[PDB]
Amino acid sequence: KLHKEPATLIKAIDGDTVKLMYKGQPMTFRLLLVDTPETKHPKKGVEKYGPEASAFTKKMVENAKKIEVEFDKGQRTDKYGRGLAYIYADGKMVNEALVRQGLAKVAYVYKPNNTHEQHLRGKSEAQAKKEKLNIWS
Ligand SMILES: Cc1cn([C@H]2C[C@H](OP(=O)(O)O)[C@@H](COP(=O)(O)O)O2)c(=O)[nH]c1=O
Ligand SMILES: [Ca+2]
Repeated sequence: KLHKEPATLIKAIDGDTVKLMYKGQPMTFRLLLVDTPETKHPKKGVEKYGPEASAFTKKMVENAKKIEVEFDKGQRTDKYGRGLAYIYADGKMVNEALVRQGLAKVAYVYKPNNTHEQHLRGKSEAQAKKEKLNIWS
């Protein structure tokens, strides 16, 4: 029952937050189930691998032919008005790619928006951990 819908990139902001045109409306999207390191907020500062995660997401969405968003089963926006979705760049989930590279942690799992939680934890993050990649080094 989850389905992918088209969207158009407006601009990548950091590793886990991107602005997209979705159904004619400009919106900020925040990637479900992950957290890339901080690059903007003063209380946190530039966290290690924050710049790298931002560069990674920007490259991925900017070089994509097709961007798709897939909402989960619960809330579609968070308290800041950001769309909560799994985002796909030519069919590759950016959320998963970041976790697989050790550039993001599985975080903020709020049910019922947890459909891909087991794959992201058990496969992608577990593998990044085993390889000691980037945040896991
Ligand atoms: C990913 C995600 C984040 N959030 C909220 C939790 C955090 O709130 P707080 O600002 O109160 O800590 C914040 C983390 O996002 P950032 O990583 O963009 O800061 O966004 C949700 O409410 N739902 C989600 O699914
Ligand atoms: Ca973040």
